[PDB]
Amino acid sequence: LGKTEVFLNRFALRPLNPEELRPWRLEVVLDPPPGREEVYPLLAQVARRAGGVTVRMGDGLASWSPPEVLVLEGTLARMGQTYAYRLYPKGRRPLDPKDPGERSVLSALARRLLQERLRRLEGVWVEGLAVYRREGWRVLGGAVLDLWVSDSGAFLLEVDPAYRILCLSLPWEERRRRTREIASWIGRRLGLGTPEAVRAQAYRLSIPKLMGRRAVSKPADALRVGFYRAQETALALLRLDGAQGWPEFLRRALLRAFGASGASLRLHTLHAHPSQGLAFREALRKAKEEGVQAVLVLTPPMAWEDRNRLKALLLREGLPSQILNVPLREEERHRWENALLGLLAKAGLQVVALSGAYPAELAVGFDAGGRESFRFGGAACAVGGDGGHLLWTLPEAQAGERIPQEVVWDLLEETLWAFRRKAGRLPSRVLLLRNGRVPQDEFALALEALAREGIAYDLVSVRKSGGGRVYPVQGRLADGLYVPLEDKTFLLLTVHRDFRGTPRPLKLVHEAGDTPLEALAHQIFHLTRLYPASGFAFPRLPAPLHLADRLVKEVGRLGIRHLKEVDREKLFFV
Amino acid sequence: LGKTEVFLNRFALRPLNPEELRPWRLEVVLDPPPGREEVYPLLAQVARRAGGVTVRMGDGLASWSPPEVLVLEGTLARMGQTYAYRLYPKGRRPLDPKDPGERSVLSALARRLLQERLRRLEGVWVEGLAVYRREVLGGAVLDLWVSDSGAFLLEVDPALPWEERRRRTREIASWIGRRLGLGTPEAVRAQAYRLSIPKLMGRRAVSKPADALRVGFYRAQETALALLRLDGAQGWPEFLRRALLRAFGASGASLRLHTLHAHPSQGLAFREALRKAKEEGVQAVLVLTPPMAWEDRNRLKALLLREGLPSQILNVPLREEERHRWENALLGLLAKAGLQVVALSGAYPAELAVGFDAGGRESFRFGGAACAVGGDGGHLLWTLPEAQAGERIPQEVVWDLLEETLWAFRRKAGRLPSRVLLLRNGRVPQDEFALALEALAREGIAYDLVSVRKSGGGRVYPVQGRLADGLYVPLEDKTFLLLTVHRDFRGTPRPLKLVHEAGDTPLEALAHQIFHLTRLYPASGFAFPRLPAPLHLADRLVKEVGRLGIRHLKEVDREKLFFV
DNA sequence: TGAGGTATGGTTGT
DNA sequence: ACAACCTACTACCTCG
DNA sequence: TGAGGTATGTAGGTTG
DNA sequence: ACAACCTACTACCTCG
Ligand SMILES: [Mg+2]
Ligand SMILES: [Mg+2]
Repeated sequence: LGKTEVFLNRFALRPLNPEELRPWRLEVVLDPPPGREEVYPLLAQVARRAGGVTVRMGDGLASWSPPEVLVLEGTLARMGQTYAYRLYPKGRRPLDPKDPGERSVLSALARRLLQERLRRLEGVWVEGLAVYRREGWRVLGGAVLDLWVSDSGAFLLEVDPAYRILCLSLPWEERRRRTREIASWIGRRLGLGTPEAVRAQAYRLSIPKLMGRRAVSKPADALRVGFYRAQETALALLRLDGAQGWPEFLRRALLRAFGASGASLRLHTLHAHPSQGLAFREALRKAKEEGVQAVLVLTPPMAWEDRNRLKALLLREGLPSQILNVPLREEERHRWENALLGLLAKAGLQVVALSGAYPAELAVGFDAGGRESFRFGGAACAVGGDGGHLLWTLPEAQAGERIPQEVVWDLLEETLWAFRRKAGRLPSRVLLLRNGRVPQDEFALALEALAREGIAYDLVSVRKSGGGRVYPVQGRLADGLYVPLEDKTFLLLTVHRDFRGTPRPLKLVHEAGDTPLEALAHQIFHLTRLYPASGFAFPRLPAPLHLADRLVKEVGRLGIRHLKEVDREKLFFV
Repeated sequence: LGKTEVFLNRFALRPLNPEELRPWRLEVVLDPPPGREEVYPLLAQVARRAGGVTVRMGDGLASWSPPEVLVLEGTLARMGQTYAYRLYPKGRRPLDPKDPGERSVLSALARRLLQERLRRLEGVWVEGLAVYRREVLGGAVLDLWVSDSGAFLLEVDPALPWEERRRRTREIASWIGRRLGLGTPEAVRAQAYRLSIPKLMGRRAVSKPADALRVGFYRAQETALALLRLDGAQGWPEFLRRALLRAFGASGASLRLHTLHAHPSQGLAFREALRKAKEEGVQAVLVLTPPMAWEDRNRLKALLLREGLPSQILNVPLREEERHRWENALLGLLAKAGLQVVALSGAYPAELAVGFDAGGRESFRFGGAACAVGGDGGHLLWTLPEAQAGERIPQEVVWDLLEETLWAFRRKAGRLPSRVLLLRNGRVPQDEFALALEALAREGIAYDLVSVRKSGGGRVYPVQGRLADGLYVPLEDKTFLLLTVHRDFRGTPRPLKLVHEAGDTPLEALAHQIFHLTRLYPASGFAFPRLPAPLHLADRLVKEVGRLGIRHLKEVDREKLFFV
């Protein structure tokens, strides 16, 4: 617990001058007139050809450059069709930084000023908003930049160091220094004053409590102390390498885990090979009939297509599988212990759970996956307060990133129904998580149905980009940092390792609900530690979202047609 | 068989003159030169703007008009952008109607000639290839192509009792032929074969599937059905209860009828009652409701489905004398509960038949399969569809769906089928079945691939007497028409057009099994579908999944025909 | 939703 | 473009 | 396919 | 357009 302070990778520069607060307003006339759907990009294009610092404002243009130095008359080309533009100055409109509407226009002007000013910088490498400065192959050093306006009417610089390959992670502290050096170097050159780094109040969240059969510090420990909830299991081994039976150290480790858990284990061997064709599927069917819940596949590294085909084939017989490549030595403990954890999660075992109290006893994550011209919208959930159960539900095919209102609700209803099957009652409050942005009204129906059903809720948008960066004012950088920014918007540093590079905090937006922000940050931060198939490192995303992202990715890869007979408690996609 | 003869709605006109056989070739020069996506359509626009009777041929142009009366130099506004074209005549090339490529060009020229010559008729109503001759207005749709014996061929279809349509077809054929200077049209005859009448079975022989309600079902098992009333009324209407009871008495199977005392208006508590019902054994639900809006219907269906309960809707008000409607609803209910209402009796080359279709009307589709297992079609099954970008079903998807129907046969019969009949709705895209075809060969399963096109088959009229269904008309090698269904009061029939894509089963045997398969469909009591049951089921499967979503089907048995 | 076929904006492929 | 298929809704009439 | 995040560079998408 | 998110593969290092 505790208040503390951090720097963001943003820097206050000079106040907008009186001039800039009243940008020049210009109307645009185009011949011929564009259709209703094509005009906005066209206005933007006009904004560029006019030159100087000019952006679209409403249906027209705003410029910080007087109209005499703009190119008021000229020509454009879009989708084959050629247009002729003329810009008529129409006085200047006083823009106030408080009216977030106006500020947005000022920030657009600010970015254009920055990009533009940077193009005129001598002996430096500029690409859009990137600048490279420090070294027939070469390493280039620099930063990605941004410029907007604070509501008190001053320039804000976001700076983040970056490299350029022309022919790579940075310790956090180094990145912080280079961030400052580059912020001043550019502010002094740009003519925007001396940069002063922005501070924010940060709060240190309580360390979450992870439980196997007993307390653990990492999920891999459940292999020695026992699982959070063990039950009678049967696992099968499929060897693609022509070898023996179970490697003894794998056997001994599984037996040890189950003995500590107080549950019984049956180990099977599949004496079949997929090159047998349909006979192979018969063996699977039999294996399944005999109780096998998941399969460990020992194989030389497989090509993606073979891997996918194999997974899909077992899946079609209701058998999740965990691959572990050979050659395999006993000393490669991390790899094979992670494999083992994978197998157990795919068998429907609860390896770890959290201890502690949280606002919501059901947490659900929503994502969309697939790289083709259609996506899958899907959900994964953590049931009970402890996250005592991890489930997935069948995805749905959709046109794009938006998940249809009815689909969101249906998925949600399945997870609620899972809670009701597992606890005998409805949850009093649910935590709804969305990977990335929530499209307008996407959750409207669902939200209404929960209300109707007497279930309290919170909606939280979780963005993996856009949060910027956070550095301690003093001391070492630790994860579990909560940084409230504006109202209902906050950063959350969930994971950090000194060797990984510099952390990227999540950016969260509280979209609906009245749970205090700090509480949401507490439960989400804690949720990152629930993921069972990573032994030694916690995911950045809370387990519902991490699982959901993996779910839609695997379904995107294998297809949805194989999942009919796969239990929703078996996490086949880890 | 009995051999016989039919007219097609095609008419032989004059042989191509020695001049039409050596069309002029022209080279096209465009400025600027187009990217890959714009060149073929751009040549087509140039073909039209040159005028006369000109078409794309290869990378250039062919005209039956000399270059001197074409607009050899001009411009093309395309996507508002702009190309300048010049055509350079490069002598003529002889074309021969026997090559099928060089011929494809002659037919293209023929269609253009037809369309062009029709525009220049006065005072009739022309729309592309359609003309309307007095009376709204009445007329015909026309086509022109080239036969391999190198003669023009006219398709004419008024745009009716079949006899009327035939008459009008003849009238319009001659009226057009002389007027267009193509000579006197003489209608084409084709040898047609009369297929054996399929033998449908319930508990015993039936002529229609609805008869299984009186004589008993092909295979009955102990069933439980539930009733959901959205109308605020009683219990089971008595006539429905008697009819069901009667059907199961005849079948020798026991029936248990339940009532759901829940309303969907109770939200989740309603889902609980569903779950409870399903545990107790309910297999399907009959829903008595006032007519529902599409969304409410979809939502309701999907909700029951999510608890693994297929549903049959029957609208109130309902009167006992509306026997067709409610008997059909009853047949639906039973198919959705997994009963085999009817099966065929006979010997077919393939003891597994599988249909493939794609559905959905959005930017993506669902590729799905439905099957008839056993030589009698003793089982009808669906498989979980897959999301895909367009009409093409991916090779691996085709094979996976197929493997599930094989596996259904293996679970039912305890062995692999000796030969399968693979049916594709619409055309088969290039190598769509290649992987599946190879897999079957590696498993020692014999196969046939048949493309089934609902349009393109044209029309068939008897030379003499009344028109009856189950007409097989071979055309070229491997292609054939199949008249599967007809009634007088529906209008003139539309033969299916079928292409034997892979396999060595004789065409007549394919036609036999396919024709017979049209009678297997259990949910239509009084009228057989045009498509054979595996394709009809499959078409309906991808339609319903395109409507509800695929997310509801995980707990729904693949023997329960929820989409009928 | 009762069912059937006959009537009147999209995908493949060159 | 365009050839040749297709999607899915509608109304009509009648009940293999 | 061992797992995580952090990095570049692909090659590029959806929402509004 | 473009702003601001995102998809999914890759290599690196190390093992809460
Ligand atoms: Mg994995
Ligand atoms: Mg029905």
